[PDB]
Amino acid sequence: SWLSKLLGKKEMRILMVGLDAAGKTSILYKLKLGEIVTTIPTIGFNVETVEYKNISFTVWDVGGLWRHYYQNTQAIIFVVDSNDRDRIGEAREELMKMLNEDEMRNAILLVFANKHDLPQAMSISEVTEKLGLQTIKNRKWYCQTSCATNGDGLYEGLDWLADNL
Amino acid sequence: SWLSKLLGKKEMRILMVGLDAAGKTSILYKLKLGEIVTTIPTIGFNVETVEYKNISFTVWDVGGYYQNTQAIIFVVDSNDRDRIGEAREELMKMLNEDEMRNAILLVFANKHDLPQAMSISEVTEKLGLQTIKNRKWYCQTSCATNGDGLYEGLDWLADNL
Ligand SMILES: Nc1nc2c(ncn2[C@@H]2O[C@H](COP(=O)(O)OP(=O)(O)O)[C@@H](O)[C@H]2O)c(=O)[nH]1
Ligand SMILES: Nc1nc2c(ncn2[C@@H]2O[C@H](COP(=O)(O)OP(=O)(O)O)[C@@H](O)[C@H]2O)c(=O)[nH]1
Ligand SMILES: [Mg+2]
Ligand SMILES: [Mg+2]
Repeated sequence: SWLSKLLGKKEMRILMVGLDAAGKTSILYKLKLGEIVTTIPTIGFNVETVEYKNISFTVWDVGGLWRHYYQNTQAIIFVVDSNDRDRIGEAREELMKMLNEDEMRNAILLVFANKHDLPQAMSISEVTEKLGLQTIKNRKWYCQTSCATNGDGLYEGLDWLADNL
Repeated sequence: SWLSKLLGKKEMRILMVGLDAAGKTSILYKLKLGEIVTTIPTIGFNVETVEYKNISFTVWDVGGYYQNTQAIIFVVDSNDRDRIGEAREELMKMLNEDEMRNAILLVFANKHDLPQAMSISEVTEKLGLQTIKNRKWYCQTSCATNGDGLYEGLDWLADNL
């Protein structure tokens, strides 16, 4: 479904970021679009890439030069650990910084509220409020619950992304 | 060349482990042997792999694939005094595994560039390396940022297989 709408001749660049241990690597792997490749453009800055035909997913941790990899980004996936209540405030701050990058002003926002399987995970209502998504203007956004370990939610989120480019 | 020595017909499997943040991914990248590939064979277990001709490095974090292993590289953060005991415990666990009794051991005392780093004698001591019998081992200081020490360590590894 989403694969159909994303594939083509023109490069499709997706940025997936979030705090460490949000589940970003696990998501890449569960997509099955090919090998996860790690590069280190500078020491301490680990970048994971999955490239399949015209589609690129670029992943790194935030909250710990970036502007280079923002070129022609069409979507931001922001992954949050729904169970990490102590760092939701940090996640909000890093998301908002991403969102005032002019280079990516026309990128749509998909939020994965990940680790939905966990007994004290925040609800999608809670995650949406605490990330301040309602405050977003002039950008399409969606927040989608996910479990990156069984893959629940991932295709639903990507389907929305593909439909709204 | 440490590379030319490892090269040949016979498979050469190296296992590189250590605590998270020890410097293992940085070391792999510095080796320039090929793309680093991540797999997740089981939930929560991230494995990084570099394969070049007959040589494969397999990397994962311990703390917090043993068949035909010719060498174990253990990477320790020389500047992390609070966790070297945990590094010792995980190293000793691995060296007790039957499947790998025949593997030689290279220890990289990494992050040697940092001004407060433990000296090699102290790393050696706090890892209990001297207590290891019936295994060839070597401790080498390294800096993964600029490659200091890496070639020296790998050359010892290639020589002593
Ligand atoms: N329970 C649960 N654990 C998850 C989920 N997604 C990731 N994890 C675990 O959280 C840890 C961090 O995952 P990882 O993908 O490496 O996060 P990254 O640092 O953002 O790339 C790993 O142990 C994962 O197995 C999830 O949806 N549910
Ligand atoms: N100062 C210094 N920092 C290092 C060295 N090796 C790695 N690092 C840093 O330590 C952190 C963790 O290294 P990484 O390769 O990701 O460790 P891994 O978790 O064992 O794969 C990164 O911020 C690196 O920049 C080193 O030799 N010296
Ligand atoms: Mg990751
Ligand atoms: Mg690593």
